[PDB]
Amino acid sequence: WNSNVHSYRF
Repeated sequence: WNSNVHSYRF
């Protein structure tokens, strides 16, 4: 399991 964080600013 990998890549759990999304920080998404728009």
